[PDB]
Amino acid sequence: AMIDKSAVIHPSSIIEEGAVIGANVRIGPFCVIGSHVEIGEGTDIKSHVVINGHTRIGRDNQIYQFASIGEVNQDLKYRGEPTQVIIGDRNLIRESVTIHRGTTQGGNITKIGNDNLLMINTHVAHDCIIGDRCIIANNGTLGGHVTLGDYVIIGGMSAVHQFCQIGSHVMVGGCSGVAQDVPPFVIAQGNHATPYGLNIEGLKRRGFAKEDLHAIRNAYKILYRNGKTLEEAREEIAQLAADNNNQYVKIFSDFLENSAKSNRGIIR
Amino acid sequence: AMIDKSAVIHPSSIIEEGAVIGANVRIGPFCVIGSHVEIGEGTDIKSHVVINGHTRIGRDNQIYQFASIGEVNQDLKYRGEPTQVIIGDRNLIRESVTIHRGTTQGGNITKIGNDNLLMINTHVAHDCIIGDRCIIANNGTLGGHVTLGDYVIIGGMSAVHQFCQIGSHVMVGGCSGVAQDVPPFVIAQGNHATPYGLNIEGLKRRGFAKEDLHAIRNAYKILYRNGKTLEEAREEIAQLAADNNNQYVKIFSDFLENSAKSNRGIIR
Amino acid sequence: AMIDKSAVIHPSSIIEEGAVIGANVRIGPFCVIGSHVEIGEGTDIKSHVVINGHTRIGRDNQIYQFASIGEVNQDLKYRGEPTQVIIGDRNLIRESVTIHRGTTQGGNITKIGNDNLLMINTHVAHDCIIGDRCIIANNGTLGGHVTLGDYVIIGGMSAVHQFCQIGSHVMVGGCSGVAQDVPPFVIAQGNHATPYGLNIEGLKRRGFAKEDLHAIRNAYKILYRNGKTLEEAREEIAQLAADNNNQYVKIFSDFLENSAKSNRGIIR
Ligand SMILES: O=[P-]([O-])[O-]
Repeated sequence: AMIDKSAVIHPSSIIEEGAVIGANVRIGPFCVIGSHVEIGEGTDIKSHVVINGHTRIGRDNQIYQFASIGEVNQDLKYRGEPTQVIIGDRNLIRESVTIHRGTTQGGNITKIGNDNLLMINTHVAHDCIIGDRCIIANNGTLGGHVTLGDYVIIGGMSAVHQFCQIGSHVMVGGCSGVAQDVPPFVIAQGNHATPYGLNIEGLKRRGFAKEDLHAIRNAYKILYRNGKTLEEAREEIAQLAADNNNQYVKIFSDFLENSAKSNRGIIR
Repeated sequence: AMIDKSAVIHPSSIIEEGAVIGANVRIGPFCVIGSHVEIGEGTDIKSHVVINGHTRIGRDNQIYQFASIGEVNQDLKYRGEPTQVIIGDRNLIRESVTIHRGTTQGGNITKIGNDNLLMINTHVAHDCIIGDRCIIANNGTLGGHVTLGDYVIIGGMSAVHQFCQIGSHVMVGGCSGVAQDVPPFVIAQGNHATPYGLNIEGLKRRGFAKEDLHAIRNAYKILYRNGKTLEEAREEIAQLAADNNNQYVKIFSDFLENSAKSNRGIIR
Repeated sequence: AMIDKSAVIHPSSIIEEGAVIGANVRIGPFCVIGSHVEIGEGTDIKSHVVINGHTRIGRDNQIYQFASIGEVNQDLKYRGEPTQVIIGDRNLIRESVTIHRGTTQGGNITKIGNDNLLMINTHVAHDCIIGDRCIIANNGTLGGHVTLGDYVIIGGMSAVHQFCQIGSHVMVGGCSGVAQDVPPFVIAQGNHATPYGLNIEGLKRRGFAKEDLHAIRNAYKILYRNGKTLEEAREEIAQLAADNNNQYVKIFSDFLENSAKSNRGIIR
């Protein structure tokens, strides 16, 4: 009925009545799909996969064996509310990845964008927000309410503490504990993680203009290397966004203005 | 015969003859339950769960997908003896948790008390002892013969080496390696882990009176921050428990006396 | 039919036409075995195991539940070529281990020898080579193209960066990140991992004579404890193996010469 006739579902799998399976979807054996799951066109699901909850999965995703998507979260305040997982298009979700449903107190939604790679045993906790083209290496873990920007790389066996915000194009080294906000374009390394410079080797593969590197490093220099306080290093970078009007300096500025709304602070 | 009438087992799951299944038990699809397994009343077991060995599971437990309970341990000295896993009541056992059976050389039993939370990918090795109301965050690992007191918190991606004793109300930070014994009420962080004062945030969360806090803190000053040796600190703390009859100073000295029977020592 | 008649396969498992299964093989329920898999005599495969790709498994292996062997690797330059996994005899492959197929760019093969122990959640990436009698503790991770000699120990929650070479009889401590090559017989620990003398307990457990220990201790001092550059020590170490003809100094020397053909260097 609600299963598209072009979908290929292995007979051994259990598809709960009410699940929406799009065109050209493939589902392997020994899967369990909940009655509120929606799976977009072209998505490929291997064997031994569990998908439940109010979960929306987009187009052309690949979900490998022993993955768990949309499951009850690990927050002790969750009370069975119809919270959601929302996954975009063309994501790679490897073996034993866990993506838990959100909480009402945290915004109701755990959200993942497009073109992401979640390696083996990646955990995405309740109410996380992952942008586009991110990579979380093996055993990576995001705490509750964690926000990732675009083109973020989380190294292997690294954890981001709850509520922390990771700016776009950040690289977190392997075996690193992130306990504060990480401004965009910077390398985070250590336990707890500290700024290790800019992600220059990564920004160059993205195709950044040479004099856009200098504008970004100026904001990094003002924030970390000029010996100024948070508010004073924030006034200067915000002034550069209006005088020189560099799109990356404004992004680097927008992050610090949003991090000022909370008592987390930034890594230093 | 041994399966209660009110239990609901999914027809795809495999239950060997001899498995004792209590009332109001729910077993999801694609499970394997061994012939020497006992499931207490009200326990909920999701899909894709493996439970074998001589395993006793109490009441109102929740065991999520891809968990393994009672399986052959990773000790090379084990030779197939009918050793046991014992799990208490109201435990939350999340995805991909492994709980292995004991060894005859270690005491024959891997034991877990009540009201514990074992997060995703938690490992409990052979002959471990876990008390009540403990929390092991994602990827936490207990080596063989490890003992956890009550209300212990092990941070994410942390490891307790074999035979080590973790006192009650201890908080182990994330990505920390515990190599020696941790006295009760203490925060331990690092690899190898070192003490960082009292777990004041946990104690005030559990309704500790202000007099009990200053009593425990004084016992901490005697142990670490007074220059007195381990033998001298044990003498004074034992004299405090006998004179003042404080229930938590007693727990503090008792741990030190039991740790004195071994050569590991305490963290410092 | 290439399934041997003495093999015992649970009817719920999916054995695709083309899989070759030797005599006395046992396969538990809910397994998926691909059409290009070969399984050798006496090998025990528990439940919920996925084995696919062009994968040859030797004799008397023990593969536990939720393991994945031969799956598409995480290298984003891979393009579905028929690459291989080769696993030797008498290996212990614990729960949720992942072993990925090779890449055409890196030698086409992921290879594992005999008598190895891969503990829970071990990851063996594409094109890795593991020798004999190695132990990888819980949550250990080998990046792409990593080589392990014989009798190697990787501590729990430790990661070996891609292309790095680990010499024989090395013990990598728990929660360590190996970013360069590790000469044989060396204890490596830290993040990044640095050398801390010889694996004396490992060598003595394997019956190393004291004359062998003194020669290895002597080769260690030349490389690390005499201020000699890499070119100097490598030439002097190669002179010791030619003169004294100590079989372990030669292994020590051969590793340094093979590592010199690359630019990763050695830990220090
Ligand atoms: O990096 P992991 O040992 O905390």
